[PDB]
Amino acid sequence: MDTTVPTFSLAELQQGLHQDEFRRCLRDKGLFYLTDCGLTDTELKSAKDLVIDFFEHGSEAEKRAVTSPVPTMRRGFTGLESYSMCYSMGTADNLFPSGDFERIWTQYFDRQYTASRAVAREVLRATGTEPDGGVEAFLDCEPLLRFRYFPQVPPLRMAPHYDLSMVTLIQQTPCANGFVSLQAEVGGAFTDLPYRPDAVLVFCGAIATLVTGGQVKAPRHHVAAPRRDQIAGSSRTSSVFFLRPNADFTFSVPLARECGFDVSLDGETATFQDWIG
Ligand SMILES: [Fe+3]
Repeated sequence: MDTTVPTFSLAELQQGLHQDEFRRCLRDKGLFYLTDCGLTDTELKSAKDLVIDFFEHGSEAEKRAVTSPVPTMRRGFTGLESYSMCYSMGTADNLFPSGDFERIWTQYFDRQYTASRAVAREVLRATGTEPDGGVEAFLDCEPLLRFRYFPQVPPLRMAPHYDLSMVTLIQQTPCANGFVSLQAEVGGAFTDLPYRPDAVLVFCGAIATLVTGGQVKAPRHHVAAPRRDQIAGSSRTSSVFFLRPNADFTFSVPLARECGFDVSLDGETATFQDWIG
């Protein structure tokens, strides 16, 4: 029935406003747009410009030195070869082309990490939730940022997934031609998730569901390639920041499958580590 995605100001939520609507939204949709949270369009454009500058003008030997060694370990570039190029970062072990790149992207990652902790902190407070060990130890974690860029201009459809994250924050730049790759299931339909001025998009992931004892939905979503007719003017970017728990974070396996999550393992409990390793 209900297929819209709400918008909230983070400062207002922190200010105690809109408590009932926020709780409903988490339980029933697990996704929303967010303003006033310490992220800006301008910070995104600059980070984006630098990486595109490198894509276009970095030499062959420079490009190889920052290309990721093994895709398992998720750092450096992919697809620079001179669909899409990709740049990934974590809290350490990062690969940078230059000093200014390192500074701008370190700052961008820090702000994004900070915005994500603040959002997660709000999700836990609205569901009256205290993870074991405390909120702060839990949010001081092992996050990952992935920035994708689709150049071509100025195919297999994959199945919707949920994210293996406490929270995921998504910023994007729009397509000239109006095309929207990001879609989620809300109330039984597939809804578009476009660029919205001065808003970051937020998804709750499975970890949010687990940590709140089922009070938050993790929405299924997929990103779609353009069809042949909608290729002209389909260049775009996204920045995706996964707030992932520490490897030693633990959960009840009754609970996990009871929520509908493919779990290989068995027993009373497990870690996040073995749930992907
Ligand atoms: Fe995803």
